[PDB]
Amino acid sequence: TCGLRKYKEPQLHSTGGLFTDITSHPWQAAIFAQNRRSSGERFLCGGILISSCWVLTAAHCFQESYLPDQLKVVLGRTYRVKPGEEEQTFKVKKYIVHKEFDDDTYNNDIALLQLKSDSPQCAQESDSVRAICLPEANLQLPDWTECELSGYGKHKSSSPFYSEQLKEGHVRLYPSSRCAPKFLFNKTVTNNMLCAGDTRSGEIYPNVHDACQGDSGGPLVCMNDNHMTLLGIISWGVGCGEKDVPGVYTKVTNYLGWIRDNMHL
Ligand SMILES: *C[C@@](*)(O)[C@H](CCCNC(N)=[NH2+])NC(=O)CNC(=O)[C@@H](N)CCC(=O)O
Repeated sequence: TCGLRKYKEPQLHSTGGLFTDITSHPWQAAIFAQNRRSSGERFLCGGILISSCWVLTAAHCFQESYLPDQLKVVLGRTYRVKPGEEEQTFKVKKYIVHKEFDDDTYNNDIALLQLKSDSPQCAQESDSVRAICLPEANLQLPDWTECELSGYGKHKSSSPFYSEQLKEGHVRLYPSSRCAPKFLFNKTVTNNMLCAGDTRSGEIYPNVHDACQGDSGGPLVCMNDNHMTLLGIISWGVGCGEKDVPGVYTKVTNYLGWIRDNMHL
């Protein structure tokens, strides 16, 4: 029953963006770290629940080499920092950062998190917690297809604050011809990357829907065969919501092999 969700209508707001209930994105996860000693818990990234005890994310979310006990993963929370009514918190048993992750070019920006629970069933499905469907390796959706993204990250590139509530963004798959350095300010684009951005330009709002800092590891889901299918993991981008500049994402179909292995099967 992956890819299902009781979609509720997002509240639009000031920036022209959207705020939404966790029910519309049950696969979304919030990862926190605790560098030890004491003194707070910092928001690290977002994550995607692919199965009851596994979570996908961006390799670059792990700058400071953390230890499993430090990392905490909460699911089923709408507000980044308030405790959710049906939230579910777990702890990392072990996390895997893609061996060939290039900090310089964000290539292979992908990492797994094995949860830890006293039962072979960690996350318990509910209207607020539910896995996303992994695409088959043959899945290549048509250019310009409409997808979605979610996260609790920043709203504008230059903002010291992360979002206080779950964001919902609407973007479209850019064609390959438009996903090159020439468009991404001469920045490097690889075969493991995929561009997606909001094409609704001009309108009142200066910024278009897009993921920003703090969203990394979050999903880029597109409906396929009546089920939300995971298509990319929020990796990088030059700025945030700049009109006509697509966001770069990790091409999940390139990593089904890597996942299948590092994930116990
Ligand atoms: C780590 C992760 O949360 C962020 C997500 C930003 C997503 N951006 C877009 N447009 N969807 N990932 C990174 O920050 C990876 N590094 C970068 O994106 C740098 N290019 C940041 C430079 C800048 O802020 O302009």
